[PDB]
This record gives sequence, structure tokens and C-alpha cells, in this order.
Amino acid sequence: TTFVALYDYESRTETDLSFKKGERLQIVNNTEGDWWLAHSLTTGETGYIPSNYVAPS
Amino acid sequence: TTFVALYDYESRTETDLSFKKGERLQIVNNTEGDWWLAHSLTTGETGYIPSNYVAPS
Repeated sequence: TTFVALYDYESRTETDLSFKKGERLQIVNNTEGDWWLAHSLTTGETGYIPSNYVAPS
Repeated sequence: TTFVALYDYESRTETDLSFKKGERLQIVNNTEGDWWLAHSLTTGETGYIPSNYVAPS
């Protein structure tokens, strides 16, 4: 599948991808899975996680 | 839903969340959507994108 950007996006880290509205993008499948923003109930810390590392309780 | 970490994970950026196997995590829903690793056919650049910014071709 090929996706099209609906908006401009500016990178904030060295790992994200900047792109302009209209750009054509392909998804890279890998062992991490989609990333999710998550909050640890164990430590109180918050940030993005690789979803293939977790499972529903 | 509450998720449980299956493995230890060490953060590589200032935005990801480090966690230990066993930690209980909740997902933060937001306007970005899941993040995906993507390759631009337009620029040749590669990195993570907020998926709510794109749509299938």
C-alpha cells in the first residue's frame, strides 16, 4: 500500500520523518510493530513504545 | 485496556519510554495516531510518521 500525506509535518527528533502534504509514503514493516504513546503505571514515566513488546493484560 | 511488557526495552531518544518486562502500561490516545516507520517515495528519506497525517492512496 502507498499512503499520501494530508498535512505538512516537521520532525522533532532524529528518528521521525519530515514530509510535505502530498508526499507519497510506504510503510516499513519491522519487528517493533506500530509505536504507541504509553504511560507506565509502574514508574509514572510516559513516552512512545514499540507495540510488539507488549500484550493486553 | 492495560498492557503488560513482555520484554525489557531501553529508550534511544528523548521521546521513547524505557520499561522492564512485567511493567503495566496504558495507551495514551491522541491526535497523532499510532506511529509507523515510513519511507518517502518523494524524498528518499525514512523515519517514523504520525499515522493520522496520512491516508491510503
